[PDB]
Amino acid sequence: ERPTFYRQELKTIWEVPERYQNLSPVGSVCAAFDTKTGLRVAVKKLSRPFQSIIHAKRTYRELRLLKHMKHENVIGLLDVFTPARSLEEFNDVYLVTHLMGADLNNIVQKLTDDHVQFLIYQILRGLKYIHSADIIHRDLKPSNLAVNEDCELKILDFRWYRAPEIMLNWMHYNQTVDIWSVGCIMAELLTGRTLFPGTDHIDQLKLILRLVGTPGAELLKKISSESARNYIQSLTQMPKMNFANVFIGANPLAVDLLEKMLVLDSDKRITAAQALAHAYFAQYHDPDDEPVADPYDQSFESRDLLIDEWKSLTYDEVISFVPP
Repeated sequence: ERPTFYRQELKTIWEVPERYQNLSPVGSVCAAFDTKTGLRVAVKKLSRPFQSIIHAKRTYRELRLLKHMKHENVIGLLDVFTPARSLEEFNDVYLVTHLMGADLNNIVQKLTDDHVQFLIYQILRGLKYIHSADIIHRDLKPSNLAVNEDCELKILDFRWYRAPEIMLNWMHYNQTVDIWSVGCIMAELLTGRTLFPGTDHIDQLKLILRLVGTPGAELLKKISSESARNYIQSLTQMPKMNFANVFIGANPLAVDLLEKMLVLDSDKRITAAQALAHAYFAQYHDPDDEPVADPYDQSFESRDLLIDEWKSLTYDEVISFVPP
């Protein structure tokens, strides 16, 4: 049976099941109390969800993704509703997720090594799942990582932390773009400072290469553009620094892990699954409690449909939603 909804203004009018109380603003988002569960939640009212073909497809994309994610370290979907009673009336979409405490920016007085391990382990646990569904986050950074009091972490959403190959539009990449990002995050947790605080994309790459070294003949062989090759090999040859002397006093196993994540060639970069079995995580790792995802069907991405069809497909997804 359909809940009872009530209506309220806070620019626009919000129409939500009565189980959600004390909406205070934070599309646009309100913090809410979910009376059914006692949880504090975030209710997002999508703005303009079907204004165009692009809006519609993005609406469908976000809803499908959030429905797929079912993992402790990844934001999932608590509820999705519409005030509409039919496809005819369907104009509004609300998403309900866990209201998350801080993010990792708020946390950045250093963190102990034990606590760095705990945070990074959880990110890698979430990333192993996301990547096992063939999804690449692409923009992992402190503001996309929320923690509660217990300091339990969830990945949300989906340029100091971007892999150089994602930064530079290179088609030679894989899911370990996210692993570069984790390396930058982990480093900043150990030292209190941004690893690569570039001013523009050039300054950023110069800071990266200063630490990792200019590409070696082997990586140069994977570069298909002559102007790109000529560009690279014209730069002054930086040799790979030793990380120990950049992360002084850090746990030697953290430093070793950093050297494996912060590798320019992504075919050689450590993966989320490999990183979880690294000794640095010995107190937290458990290979029977690092679950993987169902395969995630992104064929919709290649389709060009009418507005009314993306709208209908979205409505289908609302209707079939099953809560946790």
